[PDB]
Amino acid sequence: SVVIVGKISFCPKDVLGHGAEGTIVYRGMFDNRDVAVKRILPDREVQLLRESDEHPNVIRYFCTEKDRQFQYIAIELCAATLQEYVEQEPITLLQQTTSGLAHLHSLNIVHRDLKPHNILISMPNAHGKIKAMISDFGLCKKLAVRHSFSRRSGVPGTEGWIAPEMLSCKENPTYTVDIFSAGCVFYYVISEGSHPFGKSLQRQANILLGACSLDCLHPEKHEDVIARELIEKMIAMDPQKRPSAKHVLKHPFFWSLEKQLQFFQDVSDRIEKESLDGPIVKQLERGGRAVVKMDWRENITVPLQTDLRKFRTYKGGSVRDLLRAMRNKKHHYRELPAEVRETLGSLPDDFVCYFTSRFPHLLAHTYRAMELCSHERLFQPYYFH
Repeated sequence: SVVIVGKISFCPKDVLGHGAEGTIVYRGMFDNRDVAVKRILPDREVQLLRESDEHPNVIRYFCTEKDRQFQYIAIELCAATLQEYVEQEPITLLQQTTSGLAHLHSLNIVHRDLKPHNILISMPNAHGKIKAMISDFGLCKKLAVRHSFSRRSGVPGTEGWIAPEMLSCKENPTYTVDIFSAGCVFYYVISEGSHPFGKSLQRQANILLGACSLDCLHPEKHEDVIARELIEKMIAMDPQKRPSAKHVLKHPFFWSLEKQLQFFQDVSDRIEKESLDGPIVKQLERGGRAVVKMDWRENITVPLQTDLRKFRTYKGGSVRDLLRAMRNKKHHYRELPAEVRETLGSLPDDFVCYFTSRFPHLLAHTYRAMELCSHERLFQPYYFH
């Protein structure tokens, strides 16, 4: 069978999925191109889609057609959904989803339903590159010229992905409802299918109670510490403690190894020579010696330990002095003894991993302590203000 409405051609046997309120999406043709065809029952969600579709990570819109009962919306055809992708890069997909989410928020649009099933994996482009993309704007809302929106409409969203302030308080929900859903999506991808609040049955109840567990993030593993620090943020019960999508984009969770090492360099250069009694260095050392293991000279390889004795000025209980050791061995790296270059580098990638692996809380601790400088132009790459 074949249905032709205007320029839109689709075979009713081909169904990508079923929406809500009789919404069905088909695989179809528009202007001799493979497309998805969304048959709805009638405007808001279309114009919001049309408005935000210029972003690479937002689904592209082509045409709308109408017959007696239905409106037909031709949109970009994708390969799959993020949910079914979890069955065999993940961080790039999350970054792409967040960038698309940040584009919506910059237009004063709240998605209000976010999950793995809503996120789509694009078909490969001319270069064979694949990207995550936001779709299903049906529940979207554009805020008034108000930074919040009322609950008058209902409880939009899918069970277990809904932020707690939606189901319960004086404060109206705001863009951070999507940040909560995104945080659950972040863990869903990292955990390879597990959810912060666990089983679907009790999932939404545990959200209302604020009971969450991350069992896949090791406390002593660097990659997991950064992911936990970000993901514990954004799912926080208190919505005003959640970061904006732009804040999430700046987080070290997305940093390459060069950016991490450059952050450590700029921090070390920023705090030397500051006053050890001053706010900056006091903030950096406050939680120290737990991150440092309380002597970091004993926790490092001996070839570097015997190369650090050139200065008694290095104090094993100081985070600052640990960052100064890293700064110095990076700048002098090529001149170091081959044993010290091999036990450390190569630069930048294996060099920064030598430390972060031995000091898993170093990057996370330093990142939070250095927010006092977040306004300064030196740290603007690493923070959002």
